[PDB]
Amino acid sequence: DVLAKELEDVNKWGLHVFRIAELSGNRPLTVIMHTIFQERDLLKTFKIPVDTLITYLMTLEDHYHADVAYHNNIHAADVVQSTHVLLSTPALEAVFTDLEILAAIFASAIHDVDHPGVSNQFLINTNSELALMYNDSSVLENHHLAVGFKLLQEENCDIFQNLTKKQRQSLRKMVIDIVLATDMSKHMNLLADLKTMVETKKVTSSGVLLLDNYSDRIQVLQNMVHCADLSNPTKPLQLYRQWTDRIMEEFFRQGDRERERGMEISPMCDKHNASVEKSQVGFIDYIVHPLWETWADLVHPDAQDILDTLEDNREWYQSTIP
Amino acid sequence: DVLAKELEDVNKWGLHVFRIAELSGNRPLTVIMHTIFQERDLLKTFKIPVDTLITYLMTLEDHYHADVAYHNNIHAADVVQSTHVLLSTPALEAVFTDLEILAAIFASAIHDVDHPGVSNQFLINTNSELALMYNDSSVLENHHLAVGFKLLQEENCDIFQNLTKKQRQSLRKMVIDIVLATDMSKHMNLLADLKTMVETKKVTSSGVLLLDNYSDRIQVLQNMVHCADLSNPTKPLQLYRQWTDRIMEEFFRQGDRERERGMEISPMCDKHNASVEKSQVGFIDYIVHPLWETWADLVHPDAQDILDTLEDNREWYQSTIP
Ligand SMILES: O=C1Nc2cc(O)ccc2/C1=C/c1ccc(OC(F)F)c(OC2CCCC2)c1
Ligand SMILES: O=C1Nc2cc(O)ccc2/C1=C/c1ccc(OC(F)F)c(OC2CCCC2)c1
Ligand SMILES: [Mg+2]
Ligand SMILES: [Mg+2]
Ligand SMILES: [Zn+2]
Ligand SMILES: [Zn+2]
Repeated sequence: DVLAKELEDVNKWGLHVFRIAELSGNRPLTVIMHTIFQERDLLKTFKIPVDTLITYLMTLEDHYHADVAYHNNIHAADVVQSTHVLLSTPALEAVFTDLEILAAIFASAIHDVDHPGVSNQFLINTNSELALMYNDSSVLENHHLAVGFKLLQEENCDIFQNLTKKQRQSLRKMVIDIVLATDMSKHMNLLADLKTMVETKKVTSSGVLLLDNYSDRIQVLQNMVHCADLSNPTKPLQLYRQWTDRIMEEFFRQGDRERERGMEISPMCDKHNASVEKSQVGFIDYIVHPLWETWADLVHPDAQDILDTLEDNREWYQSTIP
Repeated sequence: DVLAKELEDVNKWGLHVFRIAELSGNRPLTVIMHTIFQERDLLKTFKIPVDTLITYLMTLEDHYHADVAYHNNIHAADVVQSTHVLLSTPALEAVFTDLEILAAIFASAIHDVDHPGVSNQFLINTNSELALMYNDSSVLENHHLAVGFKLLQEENCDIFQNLTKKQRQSLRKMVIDIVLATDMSKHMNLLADLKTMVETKKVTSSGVLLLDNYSDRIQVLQNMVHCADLSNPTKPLQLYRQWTDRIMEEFFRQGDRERERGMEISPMCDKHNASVEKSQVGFIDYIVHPLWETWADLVHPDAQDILDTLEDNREWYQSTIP
């Protein structure tokens, strides 16, 4: 009922994703992906039959873990909706084709699927089967991709059945390139390249940015989904604080497994010695703001409302520290 | 007796690995690895129980496919032994630690394990489970590593059981770095970096190659195993020709399945339009000789006889075309 009203803000930074999760019966990924596919007219641009989209989105949502506090289907729905908005920055218009747009969105949707709630380093240090499979390199991100594509092969789940063979092949490559770039261990390289693109930036006199080679473009799409993955501190405070509660619950539960198994407690995962508010402001100062300020430069200045909220939320969290 | 006589050649380029395969009851990898570990005193240095070593080597050898013409246990034994000889070159004396020596030989042993006899691109184009798992990136090479490390966990198979935690961490990363560098799609960049090193190379007062950081050391080990992997045309001709027979069988059988399935036949995989001799000449001219000429420069003059044989074999295959 009122699910319909909440969804009408699908194009706005600060969607009530947690409400939409409650109202949809814990299906925010499905309903937000559905809505967005209509808003951008993708069920026809790519001849996706509507029931095939739902069957896949439902199976995909099921492979996010409901007993994981942060890396679940609400985070996936939130990154989807956030990428959907960053794709409409005025300074990007005419930059991405429809296939590149479908790539960033599908990638956002699968980018954390089957997340166990622990870090790559935890999986490596524990000689997990995942790290054995993927040779310690972007272990989670490779797994997210493998599962996300694998589910397409379930019954009536191939939402790409009517893409041409080359379209499928191009989409698969772009999705892989995007999701692999969500690995935080690649944040610094990715930001350095985004800065280089800012210095050597080229633009119409009318604001809009000009990217010509695939290398530059996929680099923007990687940093874009990376943005949406690190967009919690840029949302309104009541949203951000719930995200902070959830990631800290996940960190603490990993630190508890590191304690029970008797290994070193990873940074910020020690519930007996954690400063949640000092961590958030350090997260902003060293990762989220350098990132979003570089991105705001790239799309100068359609990102101001977002860079503003980020600096507001950083001031508030700092004020919670005596 | 006869086998022990042939294994006395284990320090010599052009060891008759096919004889040793026959004389060992199709166990060239087990007996050559065992001989080399004894030769380099590796069982004592790393407290490897001999029964654990034999058990792992036989399990590892089992997981090479006896029905694959080239990428079988004979190729693995050949690359192990060729790497063993390259490690002994005078320009590298006392350069590498026993752990790095262990990493390079171990990497050589597992570097093609469970190879199905088709290329990465074929596994990508046939939507294989392997390409699905590894997101189209170094599909085979990631799989070889996952299998080689996983078999260490079988009953009495952990040959690294008495290494320190730090030794095992360091070895695992070096082995991963080395095997991933055997992906031929990385050959151009790996050779470009090897050229740069030769142009700027440093030698010690003892005349030996100076490598004072991990990036330089792992790059030499990467190219060394890469050279051993592409060493068939540098071997005595009667060995080279049998390798060419085996790789062409594998190519033709892949091209058969490509034709059977409606796909374009990969280059050199079409038996009805193959040019074996011209392909070997182009293989040497564009891949093998540029690589080995650069390696010979790096270790000059230690590799002059190997380079001479390569140029003789090139001339011979060339002379069979008119
Ligand atoms: O901690 C994280 N590790 C990650 C690794 C990845 O490959 C991708 C994202 C994150 C991530 C995200 C994250 C998302 C939200 C956070 O806080 C808040 F915005 F919800 C947050 O805070 C942690 C970092 C310092 C304090 C706890 C971290
Ligand atoms: O063809 C190949 N593709 C590869 C991909 C890899 O990641 C690693 C090795 C090879 C390889 C090796 C190879 C090894 C020996 C050959 O011939 C001979 F030396 F045995 C040979 O010839 C083929 C390439 C040109 C003609 C056939 C190819
Ligand atoms: Mg992730
Ligand atoms: Mg190989
Ligand atoms: Zn995420
Ligand atoms: Zn090989």
